[PDB]
Parts: sequence; structure tokens; C-alpha cells
Amino acid sequence: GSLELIKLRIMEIEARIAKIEKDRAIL
Amino acid sequence: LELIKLRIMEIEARIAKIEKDRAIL
Amino acid sequence: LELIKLRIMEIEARIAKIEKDRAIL
Repeated sequence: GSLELIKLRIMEIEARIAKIEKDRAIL
Repeated sequence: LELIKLRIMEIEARIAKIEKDRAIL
Repeated sequence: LELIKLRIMEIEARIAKIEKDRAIL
């Protein structure tokens, strides 16, 4: 239900942010 | 939960702004 | 809701770090 969907959206956002962080790293 | 859904929407909006304004993503 | 709220705070802080990140170009 709603709690499980919130958790999925959170997971998706966490991955989204992690990708940007990795992509903006100092070389 | 309603407040949480609210933060989530606002979070996605900040991400969209980043995705729009930054070159390096 | 406690772990969800923590995860939201952590997201927001990480998003703040991106918003205030260096301009790479």
C-alpha cells in the first residue's frame, strides 16, 4: 500500500542522487 | 503519510531543478 | 515512520550538497 510505495519512491530518489554524486566527483 | 508525500514531491522538484540547471549530472 | 523520516532528512541534506556544489563546467 501507501507505506510500501513511499519506500519505493525513496529508494528511487536515493539512487537518483547517488548517480549524480558519483557523476560530479572530482577526477 | 500525507506530510511525507508532500516532502517527496518537494524533493523531486529540487532534483528536477538540479537536472535542469547543472551541466554535470 | 521514523526510518522514512530519517531517509528523507538524508536525501534533503545530500540534495543541499549538490545545490551548493562547485561549478565544474
